Amino acid sequence: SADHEREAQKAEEELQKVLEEASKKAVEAERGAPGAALISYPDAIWWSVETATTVGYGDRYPVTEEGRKVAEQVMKAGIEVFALVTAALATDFVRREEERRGH
Amino acid sequence: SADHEREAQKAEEELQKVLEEASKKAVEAERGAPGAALISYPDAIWWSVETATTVGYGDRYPVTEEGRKVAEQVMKAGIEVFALVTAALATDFVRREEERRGH
Amino acid sequence: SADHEREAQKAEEELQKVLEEASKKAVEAERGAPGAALISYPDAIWWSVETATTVGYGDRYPVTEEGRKVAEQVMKAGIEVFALVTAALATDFVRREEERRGH
Amino acid sequence: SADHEREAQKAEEELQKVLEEASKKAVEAERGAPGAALISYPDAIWWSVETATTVGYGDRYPVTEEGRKVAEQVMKAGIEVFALVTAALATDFVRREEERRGH
Repeated sequence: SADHEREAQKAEEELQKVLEEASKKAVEAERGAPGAALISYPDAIWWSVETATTVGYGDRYPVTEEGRKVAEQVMKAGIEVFALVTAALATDFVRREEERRGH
Repeated sequence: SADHEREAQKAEEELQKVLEEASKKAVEAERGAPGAALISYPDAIWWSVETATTVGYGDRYPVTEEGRKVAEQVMKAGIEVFALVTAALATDFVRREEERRGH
Repeated sequence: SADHEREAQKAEEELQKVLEEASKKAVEAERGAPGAALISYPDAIWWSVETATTVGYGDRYPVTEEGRKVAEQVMKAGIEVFALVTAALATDFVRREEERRGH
Repeated sequence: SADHEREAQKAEEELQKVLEEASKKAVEAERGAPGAALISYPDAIWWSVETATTVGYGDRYPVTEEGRKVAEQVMKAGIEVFALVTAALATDFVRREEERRGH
């Protein structure tokens, strides 16, 4: 991997760490909410997966008394990580010059 | 500290302003709309937060009488904000050149 | 104004064109297909809005007969338009170079 | 014919291949899971198509035994290919230099 590519890879790993925290706060961010739906720790992790990828299909979601920000904060983490990889995108075309002479 | 970083932070503040304004109109927009499902100022901001992210997740959703344009404005506002910050991400790759010099 | 702003602005108008065509085909694509729930002409236009800017909260759900491609194509068109302006977004930081010299 | 378009266009081709392979897994993955909703085979690709566009819309949703990773894999696959196109797009502002000269 390239220097810039390594940075993007590092950012991806950071997102995974957040999911672990999301899976937890998710259990508590429901146990005691009006109309709750996200219960159980084994299933709470799965919900965490479908959200950090900026894809809120639905399935399960936090209420209000459970700091709705629980999901918002987790999702935002993904935006920054997937947004940083840009440093590796703006260089995607730049290589065209190297490809010209095969540098 | 830099000059593009501050501009990016300012854009984030603008998004929050819209959400606050969205909550006001959002509630009023619903008042009179069928199947609104969205009412009350205290929960108006809650639905507004997911709207800016365009994620929506699956909490609520406006109707047609509430001038759907109400969401379109908020959803579009969020997308533009998370895009302008590119001014600080488009320079991420450029830093590689500065590192080469070591100054 | 920058030649990128005017170019990006033009792209926005192109997105609206698809919605107009989508508002129609959507009625027919849904009017006559099984499991359809779109129908209605004044309601079809409203659906053809938030869908373009992704979101997925079109407030509806097309089946298969309605040539899902009806919505798929609409959503994709938004990505191209929203992704095209990316050019104007890049030149964002580039302006910093001029700030250094104050030119 | 702009090498950037060839690379970007090529990425889209790989996206279609994933949907075909993923579609067969989605239906199979959904089978055997509790509360399965995606039991369709011919329409399995249809759901996969919207999945690659990272939207979900609101047609169907994977369970937990369907190795949610199945749906998650398609979403990431779409982001990579589309995100890569950022190359030709990021190079959009660069062309300004040629336009500035007039040839």
